[PDB]
Amino acid sequence: RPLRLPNGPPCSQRSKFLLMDALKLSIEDPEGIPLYDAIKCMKTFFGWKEPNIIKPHEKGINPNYLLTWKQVLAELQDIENEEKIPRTKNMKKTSQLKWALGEPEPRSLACWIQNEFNKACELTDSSWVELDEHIASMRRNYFTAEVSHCRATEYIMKGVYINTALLNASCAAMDDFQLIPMISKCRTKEGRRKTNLYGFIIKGRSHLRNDTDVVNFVSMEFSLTDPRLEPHKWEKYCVLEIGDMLLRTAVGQVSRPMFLYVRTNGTSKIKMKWGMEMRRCLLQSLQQIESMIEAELTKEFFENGSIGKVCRTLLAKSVFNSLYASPQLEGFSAESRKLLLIVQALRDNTFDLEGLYEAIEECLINDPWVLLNASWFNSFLTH
Repeated sequence: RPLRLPNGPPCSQRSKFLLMDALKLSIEDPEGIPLYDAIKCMKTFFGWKEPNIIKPHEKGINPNYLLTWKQVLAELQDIENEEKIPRTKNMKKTSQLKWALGEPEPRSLACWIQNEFNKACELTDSSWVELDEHIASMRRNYFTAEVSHCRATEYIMKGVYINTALLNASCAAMDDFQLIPMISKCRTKEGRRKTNLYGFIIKGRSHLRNDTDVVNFVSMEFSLTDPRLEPHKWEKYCVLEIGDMLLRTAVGQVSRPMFLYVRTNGTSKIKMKWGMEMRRCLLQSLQQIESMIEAELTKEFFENGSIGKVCRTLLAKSVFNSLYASPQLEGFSAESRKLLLIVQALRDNTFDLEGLYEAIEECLINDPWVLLNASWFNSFLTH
């Protein structure tokens, strides 16, 4: 029997930062202080204009999201009028920030999450990580050659950076609404080092005494994605239009609007610690590959369907497990693992299985990643 997926409106984005829809402002061969870098990145864009709301947050105070972005711009203009750029910027505690910083309906699967996953498996033009017995050695280098440019690896480094920055600011600046650039770094195909700005978050108060204590934040992320194409994906966001980008195409130059995706969010101490640990995804998926290799001859696997895609696909699954971590995901994977073994055991053809299905399917509510894996599971069943 196939798994029963819930009915309801399309599921919506719930990651801590944009994935496929992200947009970088970058500077090449920059130099180390986040705020400094962020400003220089901002200055590379000249299409800025008066911001306006173009897709409202249905459940939020929309003017507050717009005032917040205007405030970020204003305080950035201030710290450029200062003699020396400060090491960090604590935002004025305005009414819009105080509100923004806070001071289960079933959903159907929509195609955007499979699309996200597909994007995560792809190669990018940039290298996102450098290579840090001898049989175990050759494997680490070949594997790394295959995933260092992978988009999922960008997500890892992006996630490590923002969780490190947020966790540190949470400890060092507990009562400040600190402004925190979202940054990553990479190397181009020609070897040039590049610094990337995705946007900003602003932290709320953060006396994180326990691992489960939550710090609130508001995230502000650049994008060229028009949210009106997939409104359901963006139910948690206010989207602003903030500039115009002149884009060079083989058809000519095209003007496209730049958007800012804004939402309020929160994360706990322990999720941030896991966030800092996302490079484990590289190791964890390398081990799965070695398990396949040690079932037979290392040079043969990586020199001779294709090994590159298998690496990147395992990495993306691992990365997406981290990005979309949840009790439901843990419930689904632990339980569906049991059904799989039982079904696979029928290569030979607590009582019944009615109980097992209930355990699996009650994990299937509204989480897009869990729902997608369910859809994958059904394909495995229906074959």
